[PDB]
Amino acid sequence: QVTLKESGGGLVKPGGSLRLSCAASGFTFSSYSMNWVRQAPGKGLEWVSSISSSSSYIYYADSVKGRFTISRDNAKNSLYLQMNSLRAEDTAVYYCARQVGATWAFDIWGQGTLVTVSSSVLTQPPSASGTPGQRVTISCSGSSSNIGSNTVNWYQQLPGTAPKLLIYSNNQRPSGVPDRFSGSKSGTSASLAISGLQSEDEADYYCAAWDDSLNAWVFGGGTKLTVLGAAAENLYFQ
Repeated sequence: QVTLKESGGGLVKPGGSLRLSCAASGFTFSSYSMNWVRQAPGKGLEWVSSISSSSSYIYYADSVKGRFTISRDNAKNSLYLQMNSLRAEDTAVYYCARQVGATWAFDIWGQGTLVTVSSSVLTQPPSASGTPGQRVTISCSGSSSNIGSNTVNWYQQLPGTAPKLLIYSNNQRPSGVPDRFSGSKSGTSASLAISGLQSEDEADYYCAAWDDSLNAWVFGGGTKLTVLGAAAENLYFQ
């Protein structure tokens, strides 16, 4: 059973500190780069930090540089995030995610831990909709330094759950993702097409790519896909 389990969240006053932990089980933890990704309510996924398998290479989002420190203890199968100078804007569910070596896709996500602090470079449409059976395509616009230099990943987030990897390496599907989902990339843009739309596809979809100029991951703001009513099969005139 390959799992990630976060802990350490809670209610903290602005300016306070908190240390998060993420316990890995069911795989060789020391073989993988690891990430922290957070999300505020009704907002998009925001990448926070990553650390290489042997800790040599660390990266931070500009929003947290100097305040947060990532670390790991391979002997304890644990990832950590020491958070200092917390602000209301840091309130979010914090997820840890495992990164695949060859593709950089975040293939396993934890369940999240809630941090409450109280007393997007990629462009995606905020909304998309279709009726069951229609094909819906959503785009993700970037630039030379991100989509123009690296592969695109897509994540599906069913309402109130952790994201899951949907597409990696621009157009590849992990096991379990149906062939109704397909990814494409052209120039500095990418798209996700969902053929034969089903009610179960109602979710938020996020594109992500590494940005060579920022030395950080960039996530799109997310597209909320609504699956509308089936639409009249039978009409009547009198």
